[PDB]
Amino acid sequence: AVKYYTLEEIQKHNNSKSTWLILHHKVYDLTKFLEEHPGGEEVLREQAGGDATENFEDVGHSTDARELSKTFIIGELHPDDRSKIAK
Ligand code: HEM
Ligand SMILES: [Ca+2]
Ligand SMILES: [Ca+2]
Repeated sequence: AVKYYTLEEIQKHNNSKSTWLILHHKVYDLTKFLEEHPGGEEVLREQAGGDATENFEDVGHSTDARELSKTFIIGELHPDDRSKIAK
């Protein structure tokens, strides 16, 4: 039962009212979480509305962090956009 969002739509969620990003083709709503994120707000704000896979993977987030991330998944990138965005 995967819920899809287009890249066009995701790009709209780029601000303090609603911040989404993409990690490995999934869509995360970090609007609230970014106020708590141990890595700070601005790394996430810079990524809002787009893919942040590379950045996320480079840090070496802990297994508890990676598990926490799953709680913010709201859907996945629409199939029509999956050539634009690397998994
Ligand atoms: C939903 C996704 C995310 C969650 C739940 C999350 C969670 C956390 C947590 C709990 C830590 C503390 C260390 C650890 O446990 O690994 C952390 C640190 C960090 N995160 Fe994230 N993170 C997320 C996304 C990101 C993204 C997308 C970026 C980059 C654009 C990022 C950059 C950082 C950095 C730079 C730090 C290390 C801060 C330091 O101690 O210097 N995080 N994150
Ligand atoms: Ca805070
Ligand atoms: Ca703030």
